[PDB]
Amino acid sequence: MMELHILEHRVRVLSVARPGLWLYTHPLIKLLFLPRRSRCKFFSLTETPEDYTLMVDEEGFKELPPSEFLQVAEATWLVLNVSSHTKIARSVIAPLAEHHVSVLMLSTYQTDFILVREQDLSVVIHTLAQEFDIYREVGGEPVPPIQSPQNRFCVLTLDPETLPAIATTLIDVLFYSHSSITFFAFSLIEGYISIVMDAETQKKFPSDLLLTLWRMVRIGGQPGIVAQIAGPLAAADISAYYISTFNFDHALVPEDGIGSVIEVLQRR
Amino acid sequence: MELHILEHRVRVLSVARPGLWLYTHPLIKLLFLPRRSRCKFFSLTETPEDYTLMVDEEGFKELPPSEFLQVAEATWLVLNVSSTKIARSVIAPLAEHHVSVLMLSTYQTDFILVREQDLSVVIHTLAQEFDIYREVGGEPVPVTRVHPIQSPQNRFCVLTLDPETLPAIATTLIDVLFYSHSSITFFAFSLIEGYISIVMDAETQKKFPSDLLLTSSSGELWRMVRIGGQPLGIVAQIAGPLAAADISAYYISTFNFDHALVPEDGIGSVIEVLQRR
Repeated sequence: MMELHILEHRVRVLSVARPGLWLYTHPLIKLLFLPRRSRCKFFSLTETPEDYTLMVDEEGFKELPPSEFLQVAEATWLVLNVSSHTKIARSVIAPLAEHHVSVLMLSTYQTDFILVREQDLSVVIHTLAQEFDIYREVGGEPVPPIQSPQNRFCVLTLDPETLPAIATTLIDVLFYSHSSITFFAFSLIEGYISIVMDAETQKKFPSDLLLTLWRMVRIGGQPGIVAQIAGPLAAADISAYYISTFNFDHALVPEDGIGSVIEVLQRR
Repeated sequence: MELHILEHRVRVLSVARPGLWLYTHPLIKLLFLPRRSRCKFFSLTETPEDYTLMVDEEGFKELPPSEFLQVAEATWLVLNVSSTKIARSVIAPLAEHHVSVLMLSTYQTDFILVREQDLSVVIHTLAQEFDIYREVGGEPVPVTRVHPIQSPQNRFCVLTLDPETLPAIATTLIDVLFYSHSSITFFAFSLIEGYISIVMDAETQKKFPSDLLLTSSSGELWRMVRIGGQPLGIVAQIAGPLAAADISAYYISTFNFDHALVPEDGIGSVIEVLQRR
């Protein structure tokens, strides 16, 4: 009935250490603000107290030199999106984890992306052929146990042609700003802009540009958990935004029920 | 008729093009974030040879070593005449006393950079025609103690800009400076004491938003004369000749060449005077 689409993007996952981020000001800026200079179509940038986790297609990957501040996940990743015409947890990540496949969840303002190794593509088609109808984009056509800080997050989108109006204030946040977690998310994917940022980080930005109450739960290890969270929250389903970084996995649920989401996440 | 010595202590260096990316992070801070730098004198000039950077000591502390970097060993002071014919009354005599100078004409004022080594001589040479002041505690205090010419055909514009609208052009400006690629490629941006001066091409002027860059009655645009040379190791031979014709010009010195910008409809009359000498 429903549909699960596999998209063209060939994503690479990087971890740029914080003290090294500046060595990549030139590349990342090209990917952030200058559409007409990089053919990249999938750009995800996340800031966490451990590092800056990046996800970029192969075309946006040839512009990031290797270095000591930069550790790359040696796997290539494909993108999955559910459509019809968020019950995603129990229908995508529980069958996935049951066969011990790891998934990187990246929910955005527009859609939710499930990232999988390409070596594990053979299983997602078989463990799932009968829950959805699986499509694959050929061209532009579809052919068949840890912490939570007190930060209050906003998930905002942005008209692409207004990105310059914030460029500076955005650059300032990422390359020059050094509970109470520092967390930031910016993703330009297929020309769609999504950002997660706390409340007084939005105070930095002008008033009415950021077009549109959340809160963070968090857990993961260095270098399966996303399924634990996803299944613990699908039980008595609530809304959530899942973002996977190099080390941790994050979920953003509304404030009004944060406590409940910590009761279900801790018993499991 | 006043001569002011400003408190700026400027360093002058050259960034080779292959390495400009390595300085995107510091440069951007100096260009767009006037709070995370105590620098208040900043100038960046793109020529075909290299990028030239004139930056005070605070902004100089923001730049890391590199093989693409060539820093002039000397510290420089900035001179300014108060109430662009600085030639016949400053550059000419100082040149007669064998004092090299680095010009930096901006939309707001014309800066004359001299090494502190030469400072004394400068006073010795100009105390008779100007009352020389020095900026102590932010206050102007009276002090008692063989070269061919290149004439590109680009049409340059001299623009200033309201600082409170600089972000609106940021993405464009960055694109022009860090990610781009008879004529020559020449681009000037300077922020000094909160004033922005940009020299641009008209082909480069199309890429920017509308109704932000401000020009001085420029229906007539500008043309460049450019006398070449090697690294920091000659404006007298452009300023003084050009002084005879009482014609005004924007002077800009870079690490390897010297540039004068004259109104366009007189460019020929300028080149004439320049090849006599």
